[PDB]
Parts: sequence; structure tokens; C-alpha cells
Amino acid sequence: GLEAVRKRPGMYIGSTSGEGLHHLVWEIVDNSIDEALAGFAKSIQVIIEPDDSITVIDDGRGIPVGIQAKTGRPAVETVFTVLVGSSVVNALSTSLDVRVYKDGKVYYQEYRRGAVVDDLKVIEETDRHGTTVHFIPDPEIFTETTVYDFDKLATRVRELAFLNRGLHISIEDRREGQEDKKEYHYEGLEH
Ligand SMILES: CCc1[nH]c2nc(Sc3cnc4nccnc4c3)nc(N3CC[C@@H](N)C3)c2c1Cl
Repeated sequence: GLEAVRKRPGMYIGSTSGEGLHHLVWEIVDNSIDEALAGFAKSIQVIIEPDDSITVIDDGRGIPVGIQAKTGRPAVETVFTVLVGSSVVNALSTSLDVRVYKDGKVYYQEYRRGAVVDDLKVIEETDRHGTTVHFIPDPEIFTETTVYDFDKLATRVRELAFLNRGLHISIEDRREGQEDKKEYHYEGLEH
């Protein structure tokens, strides 16, 4: 399964250079965009964390957490563990954690180099809804660079806001000595 992704990442993300590093972000962001298209997500935050890890936060419905008859596993686990790019991001990260905010509960699971740490667990109560995915790209895969380009991300985030008119989407850099944030929103009929 995902071991094939770790051994031939070039076949899944096109490059293991800086281009592939940035592709990981879009693979997660695209899923949040799909949930905006479904009509439920209204805002997406992309964050470059101080350690060059990535957090993507949306306010959609939250990935389904119920057990599937075909797998006997929660749907959210399958999203990240079965090879449509979320599992690819998981495989090529040292760690990925998902929090699903749904029906008053926060459901949490984490993976390490693609492998499950523990069963999905309720860790908190919540009044919000959505999905938060955080990942640390694997330097064993991204041997050229693990350092993100804020302008590169910002440029595409702006493009995505335009193509998805009505969406709120932001990009934030939390790295030392260069903290920045840009927020984008193109108006619909209310304009
Ligand atoms: C933060 C990134 C994110 N946000 C996400 N938000 C949702 S919300 C959602 C999507 N589809 C549904 N279909 C049926 C019922 N509930 C749904 C909720 N789903 C997700 N899935 C599900 C399948 C795959 N596209 C990933 C994601 C993902 Cl990944």
C-alpha cells in the first residue's frame, strides 16, 4: 500500500524537490476546497508552523468518523491510510495528525511515516465543526529542502480564492523573524 508511495514518491507527487514539498500542501487544501464546493466549508486557513510543518484548518462538516462496513475501520482512518491524495501526504510525512470537529466532539488520530499510532479517539468536546490536518514533511523523502516558500504558497492561495469566489482562505507564516499573514476573499453576489 503506502509503502509503495514512500519508495517511489516521484510517481505520486511528481518530484521530491521543493516542487513536491509544496504539492503536499495542495493535496490537503484541495480536499478542503471540495468541502467548500459541497457548500459546507466557508473558510480555510493554511499555516506554515515555526518548524516548517503545515496546518490546514477548515470549517466544513468534518471527515466522516463512522465505521465502514467494507473496512471495519472509521472512514477518517481510511482517508489517510489507504491509497484522493490525503494518504500520499500521510505516507511522505514523519507525522500527520487529524482532528475532526463533529457532533460536539473532537475525534483525533495520528500516523507516523504513514503508520497508525492508535485507534480514532474522542479527545475533547467542541462547539465547532470542520477538519484540521497537520503534517511534518519527511526529510528522508524531501532530501533537497524541507523549507516552505511563503510567497509561492500565498500566490496559489490567492489564485484559489479567485477560482473559488466566495471562499475565505488565508496563508500564515509563523517562522522566526518573518511572521506574516495574508487573507483572501472575492465577493459573490453581495458585492
Ligand atoms: C483538512 C482537509 C480535509 N477536510 C475535509 N473535510 C471533509 S468533510 C466531508 C466530506 N465529505 C462527506 N461526505 C459525506 C458525508 N460527510 C462528509 C463530510 N472531508 C474530507 N475528506 C473526506 C474524503 C476526502 N476527500 C477527505 C476532508 C479533508 Cl482531507
